[PDB]
Amino acid sequence: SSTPPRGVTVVNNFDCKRYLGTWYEIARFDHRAERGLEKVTATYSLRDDGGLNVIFKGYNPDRGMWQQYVGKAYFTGAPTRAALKVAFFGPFYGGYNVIALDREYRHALVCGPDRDYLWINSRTPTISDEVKQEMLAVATREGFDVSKFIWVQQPGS
Repeated sequence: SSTPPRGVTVVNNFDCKRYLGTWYEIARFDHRAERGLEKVTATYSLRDDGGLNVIFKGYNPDRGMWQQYVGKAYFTGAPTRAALKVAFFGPFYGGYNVIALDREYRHALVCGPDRDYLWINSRTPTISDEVKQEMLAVATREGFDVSKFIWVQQPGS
C-alpha cells in the first residue's frame, strides 16, 4: 500500500515547501469516507522530523456537520521524490503520491496505492475547463478510469 501503483510517474524533483498550505479537492474517486462531502480541503505543514502534517476537512450537507481527519505523511525515499506513506484511516489509504504538478505548484494529480484512488486538487476552489482536460489526459495515459471522477461541490461550481 506504501508503494505507488505499478507504472505511474511520481514527481521526481519535488520541493515540499512549495506544496504547503491549502489545496481544494476538485475531483475524487469516491469511497466511504469522502461520499457526499462538499468544500473538501487538505492543509499541509512541514514537521521537524521531515514529515508533513495533513489536515483533511469536508462538509456533509445532509446532517450539516464538518468531518475532519489529522494525519502525518512521510517520504518513503528521498524528499525530492513525491511518494509518501500515510496512515490507513478515513481518506488516507496508506500511500500518497503526486503524479503530476505544474511548475507553479497550483494544480496536482494525486493517487493512492492503486488505480481505485485518484484526486485532482487546486490552490483555487475552481479550475479552468482546460486544466481539467490536461489533468484527465494524464490520468487516462497512466491507466486510471476518468469516468470514476466525482466533481466536488466548491464555491463557484
